[PDB]
Amino acid sequence: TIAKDALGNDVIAAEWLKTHAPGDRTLTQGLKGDPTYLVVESDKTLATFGINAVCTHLGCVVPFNAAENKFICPCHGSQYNNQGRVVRGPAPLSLALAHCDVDDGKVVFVPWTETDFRTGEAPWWSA
Ligand code: FES
Repeated sequence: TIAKDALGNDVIAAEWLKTHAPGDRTLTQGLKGDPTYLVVESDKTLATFGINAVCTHLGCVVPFNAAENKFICPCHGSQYNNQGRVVRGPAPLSLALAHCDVDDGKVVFVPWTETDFRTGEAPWWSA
């Protein structure tokens, strides 16, 4: 699915990288409309995966805390590292992933069913 920014515009990779500083984590509309983080890597390239921002506890949207490099849920305090791996409950699972690719200049999110690269476990979201 083509990623859309907060204003409803398709995310055009080359343009996104001009206005989003390296290390940036900004929410976009991802698979099934779920808020998904598009991340600009250290070397000024888009990360190859998107992080679904829907908390695994009750579904609040988790913001990124740049100071601590953690996504911290304002609803009940669940914490996740910078790759979305769960670090503190009540959420029992890591934030879901999506593959991030570019098609005809547009950023597209695609389902992630391969091994959860963060732990070696099968993705819990793809069954
Ligand atoms: S909805 Fe995220 S801590 Fe409960």
